[PDB]
Amino acid sequence: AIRKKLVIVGDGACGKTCLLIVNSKDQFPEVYVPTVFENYVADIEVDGKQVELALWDTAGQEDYDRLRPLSYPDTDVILMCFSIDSPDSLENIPEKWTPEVKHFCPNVPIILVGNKKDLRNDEHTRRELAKMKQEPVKPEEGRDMANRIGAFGYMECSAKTKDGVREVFEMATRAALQA
Ligand SMILES: Nc1nc2c(ncn2[C@@H]2O[C@H](COP(=O)(O)OP(=O)(O)O)[C@@H](O)[C@H]2O)c(=O)[nH]1
Ligand SMILES: [Mg+2]
Repeated sequence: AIRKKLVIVGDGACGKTCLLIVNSKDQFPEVYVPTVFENYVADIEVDGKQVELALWDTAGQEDYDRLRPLSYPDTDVILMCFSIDSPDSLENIPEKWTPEVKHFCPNVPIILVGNKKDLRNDEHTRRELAKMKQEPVKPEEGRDMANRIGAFGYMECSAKTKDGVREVFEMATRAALQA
């Protein structure tokens, strides 16, 4: 099989680890979620090509901020994430994540991923955002951001319901294979 490396980045609590867990174990972690990952090589077949895709999870706060640059060498594809229930997390895409990834991973394809799509029509989420005069991120807003940052594409998923998860990783593998 062809060996490729994926790195996932984005604001704390935007659903990175749960996304990796759901693709790998086919089960949303209902109780315990480790800070990261670590060490899962996905077997993915796309367009008649068997790929081993190493999943490198990352985190924030002092220690994991310090360590995060060590994830970047020899990356073939980046999943850059925000949460659909967090306009703040989308704002950090151009402010923080894009400059960081462009510095360490020039020319590496980026898939921009909107996580927690299940929260888009969630009553509690709507109500909490409405008191801020905010609303969940719209798909067109995600797409606009992907265009702006020069991403390979924009995708949405819910780790919680599993919807769109398989497709995120299939598209990431296609990006890792090219060029
Ligand atoms: N509603 C919803 N919650 C999610 C989803 N994915 C993760 N979460 C929750 O979001 C929180 C952070 O998830 P985690 O994967 O640890 O985020 P990370 O810090 O980006 O790795 C946890 O409480 C998860 O249960 C999702 O798709 N939908
Ligand atoms: Mg995590």
